[PDB]
Order: sequence, then structure tokens, then C-alpha cells
Amino acid sequence: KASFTDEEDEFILDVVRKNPTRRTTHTLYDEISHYVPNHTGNSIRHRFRVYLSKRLEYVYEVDKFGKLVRDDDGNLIKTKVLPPSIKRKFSADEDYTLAIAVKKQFYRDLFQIDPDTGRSPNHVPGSEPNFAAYRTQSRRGPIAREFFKHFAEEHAAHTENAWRDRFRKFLLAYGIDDYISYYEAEKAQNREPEPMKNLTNRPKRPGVPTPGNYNSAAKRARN
DNA sequence: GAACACCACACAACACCCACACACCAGGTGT
DNA sequence: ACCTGGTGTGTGGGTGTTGTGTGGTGTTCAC
Ligand SMILES: [Ca+2]
Repeated sequence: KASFTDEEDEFILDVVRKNPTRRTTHTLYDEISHYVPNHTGNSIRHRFRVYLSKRLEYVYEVDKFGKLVRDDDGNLIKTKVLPPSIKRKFSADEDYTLAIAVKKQFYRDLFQIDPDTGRSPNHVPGSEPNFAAYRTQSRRGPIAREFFKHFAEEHAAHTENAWRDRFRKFLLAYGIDDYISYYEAEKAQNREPEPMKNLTNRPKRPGVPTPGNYNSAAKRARN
């Protein structure tokens, strides 16, 4: 083991203010390790998180793409506000938005009608299966790429792929109907609905070292 | 009543965890 | 020509194990 000097501590902080988006990463602290000999990505990251995060004070403002802003006179801008990190959490409002969107697509496909309307004649206005009562049941697609592109176009918080993998690994897991039924129920019971969690079923990949462990056992960059 | 070595832990250092956001691809079906 | 299941990957937010920087406790020293 090796002790952290104030020289190193203040150098960790100067990297983080210069790479704000990466504050919660593992790779960023693995990058500093290459500049502070005797210290690992793990140690550097725990050190920041535990004893140094509280001394952030300011960060430098960056762009969306997502480093780094300068004024007209080529100087850095000190900011007291964090920019988005790399990954965005899924919310209950987002999970419900997607369910409804898919329950709507599924409705548009199965009946060729589209709510809150009629047809996309005949045939008695209001006869339309509709909609609140319509249950997706066993249905899991087809969904064109058009869907998740348009959906992410309208709802920017998450990307096309981000959205599809939620629908895939979470929505289809819990059930399109079950989440609509759940979310609406919590609201009814004056409770605040929670995004669905703990549904990551993936077959065992032994081998493939645990991620988020940048140790002295590489480290060892040789670059 | 300063001064000098030996033995604790407690806390600091560094390891390791894992579910999932966001990602890209092959194979089947489609055509 | 495209839906869709298989699966890489490292983030976000922790937690587990372990080596060491001071302090606390106790003997072979001038005054
Ligand atoms: Ca009608």
C-alpha cells in the first residue's frame, strides 16, 4: 500500500473538473493512474469518491459532445453545476411513456384504427375496440426501426438502442399490460410508481473479469 | 520528565462487485 | 432488407479485504 499526498489529491480534482461527465466512471481514474505512479484506478477512484468529491467546489463547463467550453478570449469557465454523466437512469414516467407508446402501436397494427381517433365507410363512430380495455396479451411485436427512432426523436432522455433494450429486457419481461396496470394503481393509491428494476436475466459468463476493477494487475499499460 | 523504540488496531488504500444503459451483430425470414 | 434475439461493455453506485500512520501503554535513563 501507498499514501496519498495533497499534490496527488489536488491533481485528481483538476482532472475531474476538466472531465466532469466522467466523474462516476472507472476508466477516468484508470487514466490518472498512468500519471500518478504508485496508485491504482481503484485507489484513485475510492479516494476521489470518499475524501475528495466533497472538495469539488467548481468544475469546468463542457459541451454536449462532451468536452470542453472556452470563452471568446480562450479561457476556461468555472461552473457550480454538473453536466450530465455518461448513462441516464430510467424513470417510472419514462417506463409508462414507452408502455403506452407500444400499447398504441400494437393497437394501430391489430385494428388499423389509432386512438384518440377513428381509422388510419361505415362503421358506426365509437365501435372501435378502444383501448384502455385493450390488452396486449401475448403480443411482443413486430416493431419497425421507425418506432424506436421516432420514439427517441420525441423522447430524447434515452437513445434509440437504449429505448429498444428497455422495451426488450424490462417491458417485455414485466409485461406491457402489467406495468400499465401497476403505474396506474400506484397513482390511484396516491403512491408514486417506481421504474421496473432487477430484471436483467443474462446466461452466466464465467471468465470475462468483473468490470470496474482497474488494479495494479493492469494498470500495467506498457504505453 | 524527556526520549526511544515495539505493538496496536482504526482508518486509509486498493480489490472487487453487478445490474443494466447503451451498444452492435448474425441468423432467419422475406422478398 | 429488416426484424429480432444473442451478447459486449464499462458505468453508477456501491461494498469487501487488507497493509500501515499515528497513538497509546509500558521499562534498566539524568536530575
Ligand atoms: Ca369511429
